[PDB]
Amino acid sequence: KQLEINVKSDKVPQKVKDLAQQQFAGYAKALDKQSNAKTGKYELGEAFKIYKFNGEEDNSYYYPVIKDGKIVYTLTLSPKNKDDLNKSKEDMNYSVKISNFIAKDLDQIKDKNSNITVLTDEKGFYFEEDGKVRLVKATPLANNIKEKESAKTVSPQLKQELKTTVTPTKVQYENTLKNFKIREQQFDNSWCAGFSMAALLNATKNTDTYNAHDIMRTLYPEVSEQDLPNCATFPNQMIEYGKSQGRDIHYQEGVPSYNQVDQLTKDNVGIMILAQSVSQNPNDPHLGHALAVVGNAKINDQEKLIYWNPWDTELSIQDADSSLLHLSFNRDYNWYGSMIGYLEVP
Repeated sequence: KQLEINVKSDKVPQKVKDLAQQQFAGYAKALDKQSNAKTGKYELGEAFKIYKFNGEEDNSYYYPVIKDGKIVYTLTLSPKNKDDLNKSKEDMNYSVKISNFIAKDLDQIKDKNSNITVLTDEKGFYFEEDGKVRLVKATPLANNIKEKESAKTVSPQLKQELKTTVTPTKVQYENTLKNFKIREQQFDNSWCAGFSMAALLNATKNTDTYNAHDIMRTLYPEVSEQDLPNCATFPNQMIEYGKSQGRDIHYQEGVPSYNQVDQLTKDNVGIMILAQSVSQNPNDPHLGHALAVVGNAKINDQEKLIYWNPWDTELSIQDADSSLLHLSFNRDYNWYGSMIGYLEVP
């Protein structure tokens, strides 16, 4: 008599099921280490799926990660690279990611005797409970910040397709920026770059004075406090700002190698991730979302990157050789380049 989640089908590709089973424990232990948490008995709940209000099914699989009975994390399996968005669910390669994605939200009602639908639109993720739709996680982007609230109504067509349910309850190496710490979260502005730089600068200079608001204020000293949340940041500005802060920021194309991240992290050099939706043109490096690299790790003998999405209150861990960041509205942002903040030269 526990919580159930509505889905089109409970079927999952054998390939995905095996991956999740093989890696959940390792990913959970690594993130607990990062979140300064005491280990425990980890278990994999049943995978649920997410939907757009129009009935379109999110291309990923979400597994609840349970620790001593409580849902603490979510293991996400998504298409690994661009090339995979063209293949089928059975043939594509999947990356494995762990984070606290709506874990708290599911945990609070895991024993409640009802059902929910996990939904998503351009502005975030929602839970539909007892006919009511409520926001569970916001994903502000430079493109939805100044847009009106989308129609929060569950299409009659989605309702026809949701034919079953699943139950969430049904069952060595780490290298990071020593001073990195999440001090602020982005939830009502499009300052992803600012949030990332503030955290990186605070980490590489071992201080806590940097914050997204002040950085944006420095870039646009003439914009009102009410239009500031809508202004976006750009490469040229990031570089120019870092300079004033004693850092020689350089743009580097592609995904940095596991080894480069390992070295730069040991040198106490920050790396900001630049990503853009794959819905746009690939040969047009334009800022879509920015994140902060925190370090690297090896789980079950595979290379991983540890990073922080400004929208989260905790870190995330994912295959180092994946170039796709799966966000809301079933969008996949490609990691096209990065901003590496080296030390100025004498």
